[PDB]
Amino acid sequence: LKKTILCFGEALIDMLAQPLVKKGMPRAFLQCAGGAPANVAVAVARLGGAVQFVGMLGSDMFGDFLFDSFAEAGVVTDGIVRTSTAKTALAFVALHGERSFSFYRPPAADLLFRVEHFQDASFSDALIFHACSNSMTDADIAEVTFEGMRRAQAAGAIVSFDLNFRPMLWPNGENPASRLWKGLSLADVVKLSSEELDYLANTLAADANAVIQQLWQGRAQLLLVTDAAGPVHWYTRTAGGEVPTFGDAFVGGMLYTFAQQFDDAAALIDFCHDPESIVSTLRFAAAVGALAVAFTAMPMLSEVLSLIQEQSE
Amino acid sequence: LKKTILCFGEALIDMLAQPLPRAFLQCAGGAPANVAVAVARLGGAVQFVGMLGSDMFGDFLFDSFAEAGVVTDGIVRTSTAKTALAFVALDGERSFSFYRPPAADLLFRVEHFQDASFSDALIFHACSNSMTDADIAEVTFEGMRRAQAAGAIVSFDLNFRPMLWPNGENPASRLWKGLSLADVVKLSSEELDYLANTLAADANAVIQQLWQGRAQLLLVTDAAGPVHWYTRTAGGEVPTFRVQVQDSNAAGDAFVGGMLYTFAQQFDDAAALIDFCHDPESIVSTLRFAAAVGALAVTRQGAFTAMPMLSEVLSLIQEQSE
Ligand SMILES: Nc1ncnc2c1ncn2[C@@H]1O[C@H](COP(=O)(O)OP(=O)(O)OP(=O)(O)O)[C@@H](O)[C@H]1O
Ligand SMILES: [K+]
Repeated sequence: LKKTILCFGEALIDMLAQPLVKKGMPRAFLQCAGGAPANVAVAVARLGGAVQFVGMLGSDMFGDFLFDSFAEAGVVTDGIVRTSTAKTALAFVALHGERSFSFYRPPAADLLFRVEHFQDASFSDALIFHACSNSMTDADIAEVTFEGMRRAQAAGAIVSFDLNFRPMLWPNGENPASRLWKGLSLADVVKLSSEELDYLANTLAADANAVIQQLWQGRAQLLLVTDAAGPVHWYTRTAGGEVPTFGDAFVGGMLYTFAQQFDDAAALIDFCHDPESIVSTLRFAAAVGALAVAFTAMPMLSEVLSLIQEQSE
Repeated sequence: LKKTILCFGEALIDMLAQPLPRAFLQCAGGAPANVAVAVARLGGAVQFVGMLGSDMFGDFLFDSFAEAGVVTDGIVRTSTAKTALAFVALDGERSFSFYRPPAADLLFRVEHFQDASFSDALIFHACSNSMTDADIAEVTFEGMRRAQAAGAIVSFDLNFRPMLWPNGENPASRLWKGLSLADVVKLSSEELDYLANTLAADANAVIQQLWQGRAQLLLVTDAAGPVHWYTRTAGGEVPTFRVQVQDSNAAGDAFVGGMLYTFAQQFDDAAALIDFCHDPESIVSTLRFAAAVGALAVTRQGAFTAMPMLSEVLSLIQEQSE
């Protein structure tokens, strides 16, 4: 319960296949820092927010790369633990028509983070605890995530859950629904894509409304549903609407702004009862989010400034 | 026709880290896989037997074998595990990071062997990397015993890579068992010492132990230094060729490739190996060719891609002869 954003989960290497300079030459793969909560933590640090990444990294070359990446971005690293038991996970993405994937996970270093690896100081100082479903791919890591979410709540931190459901990372022939819903019931703020909304609806053999109502049965106070290129839809236990604008980028902007606006977890409640604030804050989160990506700040800079001017006038 | 060379074991991807978003270059690899490609490049009948993942890397290895002329009928696939990856970088020593134990090649089982492979096989070649766990090790031993009974010469290149073995476990036992089952053994100077150490003795003790098994020929290597050969009746050393190293990767496998290739071309059957081991003139002639293949490989980058054709090997021998 303070001002720090605690991002928990997996950090891994994205290996991007490069187009063949073709013939005789071995094809190349480019190394890039990846992991859902991992990139959000980096985005927040870049925006200037106070953030810590909590998770396990392998003691290998890649683990070192990820650790350094966090340090350079300004992400606090003392919550990070290491292991030689498993290698840092790898996410290979290549191209006959589109994207092809190959994940070296499980096993993986990030899957081995255990409850004893959490430090009480991280929770006491966290204003927000953020997680994704990738740290729920096996029974052990899932429970670890759930306990982290409960500890966060108990400590007075706002619990944020960005589903980021990636089926390919889940065990063959198993149903993720159960863990996804448990995770959803422990979050104060939930972020979903329109596709995940329909997926959840199906798991219920009902509609989007049934999902939203199910959500309100747990801890959830705010639901954000992003789209293809459409507006962001927000929902609370008392209302709903859409955010006019001019995925992950958004999440970073959102956590950064929430940390800047809320003094505590109670502030979220007042926020949810104020559609005007909701709209203004999310529109801003979306805008400032682009900055986590010399450069042009236009037309956004002018758009944001003119709005504030009109509102003050 | 019983002239096929059967290379059994692992086929994996070597990911070569490039100097400074860091780039990694995809290269076909694996000890027995390298040998197979070397043999195929020379024009010999060869088949790679092992399991490849049902992933992008497995497809790359399958196609690379096919393009090189390696028969693929003995390859089996699995989606249970990914194709092994061997990351090679620096830190200024050549560092290593493997994505194995968990890997496709380790899941090959006795049931995957095909009688037709052993029926046409004149030679069965294997390495210690397919001995990194109890299950795969048993499969390798069985392949070796099956080959011998089917009338194929059993070739074993130790190719000991400690990093791939489980922590705390002593690989000595398995290594010695594989060694006792081979007709032809290839070791590095270092491996000879390692083996000498496991016996608390010297190189001679190791050699005498080998003669207690099936071994009829032992080759001990080292870089540009002459390779030494030993049979139960004599020993000698063959000078190498003088070349400019560009990439020593897969040098030893190329050497093995040239040697096995020559065995298959010259031997009518497995029994011919005995007469061969009793004829130093032939041994020196054959090892010269093998040394030539190894020399031409080290001057070319990669492994699968660094293998020479027969005309090129013979040219080097012709030129650097007189
Ligand atoms: N610098 C060199 N000059 C000439 N020939 C070489 C050189 N390096 C290797 N070779 C040839 O290749 C054979 C392969 O040998 P080396 O002793 O380096 O094998 P190794 O260390 O077992 O290989 P690997 O890296 O596959 O384990 C040599 O005996 C030799 O004939
Ligand atoms: K080479």
